Amino acid sequence: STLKGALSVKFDVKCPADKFFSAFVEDTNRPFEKNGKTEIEAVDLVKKTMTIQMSGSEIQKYFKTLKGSIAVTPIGVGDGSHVVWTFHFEKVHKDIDDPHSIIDESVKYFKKLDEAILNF
Amino acid sequence: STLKGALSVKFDVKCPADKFFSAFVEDTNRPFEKNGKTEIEAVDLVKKTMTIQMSGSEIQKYFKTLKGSIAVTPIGVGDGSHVVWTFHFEKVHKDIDDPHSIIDESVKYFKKLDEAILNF
Repeated sequence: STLKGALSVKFDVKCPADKFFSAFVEDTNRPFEKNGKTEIEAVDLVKKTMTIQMSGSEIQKYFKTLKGSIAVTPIGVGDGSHVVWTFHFEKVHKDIDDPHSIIDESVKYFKKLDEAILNF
Repeated sequence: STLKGALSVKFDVKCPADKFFSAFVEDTNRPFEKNGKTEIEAVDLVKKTMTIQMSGSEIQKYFKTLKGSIAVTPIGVGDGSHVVWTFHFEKVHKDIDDPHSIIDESVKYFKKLDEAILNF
């Protein structure tokens, strides 16, 4: 297919994994755009994994289907967490860019989430 | 009402709160009895609160409605957690005892949950 693909980023956060992952799961109660909808397709609160389907009038200008999967794992003990965040997508048509901009924005979102819960 | 009431216990566990609460939410995927059904009525992954309705052949010999509510709160900074566990119920008839045996069993369940996941 020229339309289906995925893009994934791995980066580290200061927060312990269970706290970071729970905070994220809870924050998905807020749609990511005005007209948006987020549906949990898979979730494991012990493995700290989740896949969500995201939709909305804006995101669908670019992707017929957008899913996001997270996996959060402890680095050590009081050392913070590794985060893997993956977009799985089908583009509207083949000249849509891979979601580099949006995934960089997802990283910023996650880093702000980390700072929010670390300092609260 | 002669049938409606609640019974609540507060006790401490050694697990940190997010890890403990998440392990519990995840464990509700297993029914609590062979013919049991658990439904999540409310859940907050940041406040570490949840209400579940429990039904099944056994339960409904005693209660028309049995719900259970947890709140998990940090004691300090690695010092473990306070757990409040409440049964809200309507008895099948006025002569049914308040769920003392049942709740003491919940407490045992929760302390074994604590040891299981602390040591993993």
